[PDB]
Amino acid sequence: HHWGYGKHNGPEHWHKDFPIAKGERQSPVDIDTHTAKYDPSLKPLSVSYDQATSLRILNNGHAFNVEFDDSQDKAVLKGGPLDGTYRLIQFHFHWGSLDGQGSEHTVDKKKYAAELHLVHWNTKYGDFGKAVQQPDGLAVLGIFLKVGSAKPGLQKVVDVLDSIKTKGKSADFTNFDPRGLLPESLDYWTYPGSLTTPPLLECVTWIVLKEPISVSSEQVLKFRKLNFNGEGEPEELMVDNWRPAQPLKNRQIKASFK
Ligand SMILES: [Zn+2]
Repeated sequence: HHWGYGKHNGPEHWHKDFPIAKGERQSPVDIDTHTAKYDPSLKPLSVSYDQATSLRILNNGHAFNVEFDDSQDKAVLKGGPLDGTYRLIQFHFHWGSLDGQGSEHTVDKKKYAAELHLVHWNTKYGDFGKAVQQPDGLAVLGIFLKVGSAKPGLQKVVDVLDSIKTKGKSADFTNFDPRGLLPESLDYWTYPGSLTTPPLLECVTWIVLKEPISVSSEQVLKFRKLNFNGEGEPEELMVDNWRPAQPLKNRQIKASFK
């Protein structure tokens, strides 16, 4: 027994093992575009992924992560509302069983087909494990996916999914360029929050891009063929691995654009 997205162990049950689930800065949240405050003091985002070194792709039972070498400042995120350098460690997605759901954050209550999270940790803390224990330890870049035209830069990920169908399976995944997953504009919303999966630590500075990227129905369909279960166990399709919106509470969402 453990946490998951089922009916008996889903998000509504998490608070029993992880009390922080009912915390003051939980994520995701609904972004109300008319309540969001334009902050002219926000600097443009600085994404430097030219030297990125991807290593592996893993199905961890609740999603699939594409891991990167974070032993040096290769792929970093700076600027925006951040102070210091944040290193890319991995990226993963959240998706639904239908195109009408899948994203964790919503915009004016609108749900997207999926949501991409590029996770980075503040280098002043030494390692990822120490970073999560700090209020400014992580910076997560969130990108919405809508169904439409295919995204060429996403196909390499899609094609390797059959090799990591079940929990615990991993595959060599080198030379992948995450720049192919970025939208044209880097306009964003930002607010203080947390990880959206246990341990739900409140150590994240969220940076959600306004512009979604388009992926084809065939691409997102291949995500839905993954399994929550491990090999040799009853097959449970990996779908609807998203946490619903949490109360905003004493927080303000800021926008880098008007
Ligand atoms: Zn995530």
